[PDB]
Amino acid sequence: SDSIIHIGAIFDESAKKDDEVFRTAVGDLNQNEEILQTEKITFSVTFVDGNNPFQAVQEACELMNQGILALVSSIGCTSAGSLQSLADAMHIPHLFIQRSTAGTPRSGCGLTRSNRNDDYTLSVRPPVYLHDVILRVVTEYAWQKFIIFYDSEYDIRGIQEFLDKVSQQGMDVALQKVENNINKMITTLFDTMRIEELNRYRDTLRRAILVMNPATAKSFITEVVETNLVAFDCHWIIINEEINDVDVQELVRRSIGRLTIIRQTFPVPQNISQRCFRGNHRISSTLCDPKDPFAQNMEISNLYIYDTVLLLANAFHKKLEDRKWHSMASLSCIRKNSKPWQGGRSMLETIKKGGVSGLTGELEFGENGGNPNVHFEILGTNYGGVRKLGCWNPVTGLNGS
Amino acid sequence: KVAFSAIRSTNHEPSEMSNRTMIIYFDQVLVNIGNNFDSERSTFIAPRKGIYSFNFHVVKVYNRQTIQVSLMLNGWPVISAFAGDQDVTREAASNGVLIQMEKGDRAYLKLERGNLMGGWKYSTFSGFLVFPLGSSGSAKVAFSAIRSTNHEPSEMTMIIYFDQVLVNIGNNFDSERSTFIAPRKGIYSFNFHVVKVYNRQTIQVSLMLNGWPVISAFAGDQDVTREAASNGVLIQMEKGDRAYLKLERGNLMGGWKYSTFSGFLVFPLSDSIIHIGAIFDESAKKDDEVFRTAVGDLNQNEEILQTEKITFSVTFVDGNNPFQAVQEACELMNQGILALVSSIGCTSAGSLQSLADAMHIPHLFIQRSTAGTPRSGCGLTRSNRNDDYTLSVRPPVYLHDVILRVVTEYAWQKFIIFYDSEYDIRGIQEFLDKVSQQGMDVALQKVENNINKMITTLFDTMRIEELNRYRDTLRRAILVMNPATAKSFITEVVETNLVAFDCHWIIINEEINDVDVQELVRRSIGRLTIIRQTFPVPQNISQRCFRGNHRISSTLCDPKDPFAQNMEISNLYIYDTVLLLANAFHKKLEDRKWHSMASLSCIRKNSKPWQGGRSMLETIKKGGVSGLTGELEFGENGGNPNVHFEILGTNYGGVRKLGCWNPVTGLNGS
Ligand SMILES: [Ca+2]
Ligand SMILES: [Ca+2]
Repeated sequence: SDSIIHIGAIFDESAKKDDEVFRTAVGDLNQNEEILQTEKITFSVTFVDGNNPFQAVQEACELMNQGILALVSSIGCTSAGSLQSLADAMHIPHLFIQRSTAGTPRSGCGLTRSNRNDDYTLSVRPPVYLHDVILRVVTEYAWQKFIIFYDSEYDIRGIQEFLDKVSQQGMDVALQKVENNINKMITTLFDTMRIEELNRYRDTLRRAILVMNPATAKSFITEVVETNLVAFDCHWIIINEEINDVDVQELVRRSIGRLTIIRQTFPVPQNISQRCFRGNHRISSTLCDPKDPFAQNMEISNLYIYDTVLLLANAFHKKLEDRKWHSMASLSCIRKNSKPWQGGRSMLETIKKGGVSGLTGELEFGENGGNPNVHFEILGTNYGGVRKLGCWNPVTGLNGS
Repeated sequence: KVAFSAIRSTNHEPSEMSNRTMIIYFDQVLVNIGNNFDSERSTFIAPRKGIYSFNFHVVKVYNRQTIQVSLMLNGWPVISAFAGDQDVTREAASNGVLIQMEKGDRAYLKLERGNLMGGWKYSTFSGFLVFPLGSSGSAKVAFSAIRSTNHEPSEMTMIIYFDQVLVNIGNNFDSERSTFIAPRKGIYSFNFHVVKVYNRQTIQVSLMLNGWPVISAFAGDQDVTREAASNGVLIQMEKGDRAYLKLERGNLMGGWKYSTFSGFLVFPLSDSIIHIGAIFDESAKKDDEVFRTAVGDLNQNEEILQTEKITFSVTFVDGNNPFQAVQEACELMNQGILALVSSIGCTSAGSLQSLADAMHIPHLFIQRSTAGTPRSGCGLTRSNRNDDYTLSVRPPVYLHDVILRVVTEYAWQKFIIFYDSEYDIRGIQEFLDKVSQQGMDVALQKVENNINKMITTLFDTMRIEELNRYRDTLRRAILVMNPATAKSFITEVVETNLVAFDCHWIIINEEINDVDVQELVRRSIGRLTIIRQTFPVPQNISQRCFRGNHRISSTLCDPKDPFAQNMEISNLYIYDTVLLLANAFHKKLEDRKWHSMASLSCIRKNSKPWQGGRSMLETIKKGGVSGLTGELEFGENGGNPNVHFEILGTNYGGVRKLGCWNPVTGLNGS
């Protein structure tokens, strides 16, 4: 058929959970009699190879031909720019949820905003503040010498500013990529390196920062511990937006010195019953029950996807309620003659000025089209068990020790 | 009044359907009186009983395979024609005949043998009603005879015999004597096609009018399997005048099967074969100039593409806009191209690479860096299960290997790396790993594009003890930046006494021209080492502007020329890329294995790839040319392996060559 409210979605082939949660969000909203009271949300989803930006563009174009009010994407940077540039050309509001590769910490995409042109892409996840946070924490601990370990997917441009600053303060900072198989890495090491090197190496590991996905960190921590490359006096920091409660418990278990864990956190209500509601809106218990295996295994992008669907629904609702609806249009991509959606500008403005309370806390956009809200918690344990040391956000800064 | 005329107006390859049905298609219809010709099916449906005339000319472009074209009447072949020469530019399968047709009878051309890879531009198919039957007029005279057998001649120097008579309205053609006797005064038309199977002898066939030759035709030259002596004419004949074919020269050993002889009473009394597309960043004006110069140079070269001119289409795009790149690339593919050349940054490379792979268009990618910043790898994901149509024309980025090797030679243990604001530090991630592994003390700093406020800020901001630490650190530095920023940066630090005579700085960038090098040395006051890419170019300044018989515009090869001295590296690669393609097309054409370009459609999940793409890609990929960069060629992984770096130095108190580096032999010299 053909509904009044139609949205498109492009997901990486790895984003099965994004798709499930996207559909759950639509489902939840359709049960909500207070939002879109006489209109059901319909959607079209396409999975693409996120390393294939033409396929992303191709499939996105097909959705626009069907006719959509907005495009939700959950993809890496490789295809983001193609989609962003398409969205701008077609005036289709584009809600972009950045996914990182293999749980590696995020680094900025560097999506070139449109100066003379209007930018139709909204960045749903907050800016990457990893470099700011890690610097602040390192400064608090008065470190002067330490090693930064990063996994094989991480984009070190994410810490270029960090490296500049530590150098400027005269610190001694080593860099090493950690191969995805730790066992052969460390075995190789002992064979390859001689004694005096390993002694130098051991000393260097007394203070380290891990910029990697928790799975690789787990294996890495264990292997160094078991091989006596660290000792009780060591202090390691792990930083990643995405480290779930199960990962945190396991990291602590595996470590034998002091460990500091820095991860993103989401303001979620007290009284476990009200966790699954936002006002009159009921959220599927599978997403909000933190005893649920799904909930404990959700990727961060999954939470943002829920709030994105939530945000759009409220945007459409307000537009409908105000009796200022502009219909979707069937667009054509590869036609240098083809025109943009005449409804796009007003829809974009409405979505852009929208705000909802969801699983991530507050989702909204600033004047620059990006979500400003983000919070980091800082966990610790000296061994001999984990507790909250402090919190960080980009406006108030560090709180606690 | 019934007549039709159709031509092939494009060089484009046959459709999937044409390959399956084998029916030769003609896209442009000049005449269609009565609309009895179905342009979609390329078939003529006879509207009434009568004698009809058909003529066809099927052109075989740079094809090695022999072809057989037959005129079909309701699924049965009437006349056939061959164009199986094995080393010829363009050859035609031509023949004609007069046949009787009933209402609803279907006439069309079928490709009984071979294929039309190279396309069949200029091929023609026309026909008309000579006169109807049943509807009466002594002005109805026509005959048509063919040789249906391979049998040797009957003790033939003599008259060419035709055993099978298809048409004989008026019974004026004596089949036994193969002679036409004009029944009345009028203008008569004659056409003949005599097929002479290579009997190691040339033949001359003449149309005779009362023992006198009117028109003549020749065959039997070359080693072509089946060749025809064809010609036609309109002549006035009187009653009892005799027209026939005589074999004036040679013999017909091997038979003359498929030979035709017909005649009747008239009344009684653009788009080129070689097209490439190009996508350039808006900043790439010099790439465009040099691209066009290369095409120009090749078109003057009589030894390459000797009978074919290269044409092209160029589009400029915002290289930070990958959709526009894809959009404009798609438009080029719709026009129809054999290859896509790009000169663009990494931002749009992946979109173009992925498009190329989808459409099977060979894609020759020339990486451009931003603002002369040193290159870092794009990280273009090669296709594993899929075939990768993108060829990387510039060599791999070896900056990290080279800088490490040089640093190792100087026994540095402590130094600072300076990089400009466009540089992608992933380029040195491996370098940083290794120096850390060897226990070195390495600082990193980005250099803002305005040095003056950077250093001024510094002195204000930093206190004494920091600046002393900072001064010490600058005694050994590496600059990973464009030369313009480096120039300004070197001067400002020198003038502000942040370095001294004992310092040693290294500058590394593929792209640093001779003017830049001289200026850097001038500005520096300690030891300076400059590492840049170099291109093996001949001695004797005269031979610099030639590669064999190929002449290069002096503006590119004269190193006193301002252009030459100002060329970006990408400019050189663009020249060699055009050069390489031309040789690839040449070899493919010469070998008579051409496959035509196709008009493709992008955003159509149904749309198919170019069927010619695989063979073209393989040919280009295995190509190699000598050009401005030295040798351009591709390895098994689809990338250019050739690269050379020179290492220049001066201790102050003037620059000289310290050594050379390449990735196979390694470092040479000190
Ligand atoms: Ca423990
Ligand atoms: Ca000097």
